[PDB]
Amino acid sequence: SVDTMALWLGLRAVLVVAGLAVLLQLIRGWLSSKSYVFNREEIARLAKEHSGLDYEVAFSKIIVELRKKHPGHILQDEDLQWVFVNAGGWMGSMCLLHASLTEYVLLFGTAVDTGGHSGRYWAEISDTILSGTFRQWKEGTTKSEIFYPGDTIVHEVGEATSVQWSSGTWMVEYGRGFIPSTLAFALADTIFSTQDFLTLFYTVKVYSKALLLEASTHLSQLG
Amino acid sequence: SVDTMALWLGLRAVLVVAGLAVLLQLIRGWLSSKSYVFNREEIARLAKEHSGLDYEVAFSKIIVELRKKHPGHILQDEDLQWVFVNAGGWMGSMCLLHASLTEYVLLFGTAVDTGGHSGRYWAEISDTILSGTFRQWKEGTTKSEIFYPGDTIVHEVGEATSVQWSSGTWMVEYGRGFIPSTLAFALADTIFSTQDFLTLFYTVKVYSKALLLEASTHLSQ
Amino acid sequence: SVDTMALWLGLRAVLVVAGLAVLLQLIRGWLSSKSYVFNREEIARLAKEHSGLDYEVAFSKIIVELRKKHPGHILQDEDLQWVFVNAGGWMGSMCLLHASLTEYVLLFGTAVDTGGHSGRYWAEISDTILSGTFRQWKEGTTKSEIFYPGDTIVHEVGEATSVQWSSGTWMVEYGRGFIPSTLAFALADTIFSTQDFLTLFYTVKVYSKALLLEASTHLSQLG
Repeated sequence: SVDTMALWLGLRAVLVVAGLAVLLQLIRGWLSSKSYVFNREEIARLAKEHSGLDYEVAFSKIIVELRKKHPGHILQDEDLQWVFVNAGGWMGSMCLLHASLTEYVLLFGTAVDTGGHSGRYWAEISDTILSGTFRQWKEGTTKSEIFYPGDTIVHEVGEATSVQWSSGTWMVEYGRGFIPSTLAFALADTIFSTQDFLTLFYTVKVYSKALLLEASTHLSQLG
Repeated sequence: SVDTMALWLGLRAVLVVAGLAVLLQLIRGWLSSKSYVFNREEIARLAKEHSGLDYEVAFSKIIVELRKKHPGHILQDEDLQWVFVNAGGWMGSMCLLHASLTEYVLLFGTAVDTGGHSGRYWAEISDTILSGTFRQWKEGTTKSEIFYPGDTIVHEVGEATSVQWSSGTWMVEYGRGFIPSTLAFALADTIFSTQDFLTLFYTVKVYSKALLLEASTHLSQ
Repeated sequence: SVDTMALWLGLRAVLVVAGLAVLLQLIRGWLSSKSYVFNREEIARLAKEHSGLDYEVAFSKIIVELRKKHPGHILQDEDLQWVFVNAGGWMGSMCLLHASLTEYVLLFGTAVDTGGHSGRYWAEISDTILSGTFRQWKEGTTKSEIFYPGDTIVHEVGEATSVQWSSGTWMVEYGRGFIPSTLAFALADTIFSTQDFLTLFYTVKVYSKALLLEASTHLSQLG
């Protein structure tokens, strides 16, 4: 009886703490900057246009088209690198092309069967599949949905789902919102599971390089 | 030679610390309360009786029967909610019906293929399959076992295994023992992997509501 | 505008911390002790010779041959135990036969489909398959390779990959280098995911027993 009351009080404390955390995340999402360089429809159309070719040729053509359409906002060939991404129980790899305080663009995918938590979104993400399959299991439902090359899954602000990718699944991902808040999730398993400090090095390095490119382009466009 | 001695001393320290942790868990489990509302055979039979229907109809009928035989011990329809559960490398979802200091009842399952650590049990758990398959790989053996709808897997007090569930696997779970000790494992991956603070919110909220229902029924009785 | 600079500075802090960690791991791995009892080719051939039999008979014969060719360096039958191993998102089981400050030998495998991060290697590992399949996805590439019984996968000093094992995959693993540096990765999921303190107990116990056996053999060979 007394232990039950103590447990209920502790659970209520954890409840209000977690609620405060979620509210602070929502506040940082709301009060974030809304200066956007790209649009989700643009990236979706550009990725869907090349979804029928081989995924490597699609990567190359999409990178060339992005550098053509937005000069100074895409990393150079010397800065492109495949970096592992372990998060929410799943493992894939990314190649970052653009990343700012409010937007990011990358090529994400896995060559093996994987799956796990989508990650509690607090920014808007869009994934247009180039190859493979994407099984999404939304919250509150007991059934999943499959998406194929050409489809574009939009992960909204409040959504959390179960993601699963078959072997050889590759897609182009564009994220809009409070981008730094995603880093934590993208590195969670890197910190407490894989102990891969060199992957963390590569991730923070490519993010810092993208931020430096954005600042340099800003200065060159106001200079 | 010296680094070997330092490593051995560190290993012995970790050994005694882990042993003390296990001893504290065992002591809190044994000297825990044993006031039981349900029995594992009751829940097992109730789930096996409706395992042949569709799993949603089975959920509905099992909830109705539980409210009929135990009215003040099952959450209301307004309090039922599917909450994600990330633990031991696997991901599923639960709907809690009953939960006290010594017992809990829920509907657990996944719509995708998943698997991982069963979690070092320090309470007794029972899962009666309604749909899908349950692959259990016990500790110390090199072979696994498959379980189908109608079967009931009993996770004993000391057992730790490797669990795996195929897509669309749904079952009814009843646990008796030191329930708070399970929260740690049930929230480990929620804390250090998914960063899903809202799922933690939902979990602690439904547990607090179940405890409140139990306390209200106790006070009214 | 200012937040971009602040975020870049924070990323530089994380960058230099991770770089120091990687450099310290490389330096502590280098200039390390070089007292080696086994060689990867010996273990590879011993396992490949018995890869055609049942994996349990193969385990037994390999243990007998290891005790025959290297007496006093393999644990006794009373000290052999199957211990779960949760790491990098995957889960298997091990039976440790030899383990020192510079080398370790064990029988590793899983009875279920599993996979995840290989673990950022800072020691040289070799896995010779007795049964099942081993899918390895090296870093920087978008395609994986499958290995079958008889094959030997060599995880080099700097490599990090994605490992995947099908149900019933069993192999003999020999690791050479700075063995303690692997311990962290071997226990990460045990600490922050499974909460399995008894598996941690078993792991540290068998490692201490292997170290004690090695020290006893050293003393008996100089005594």
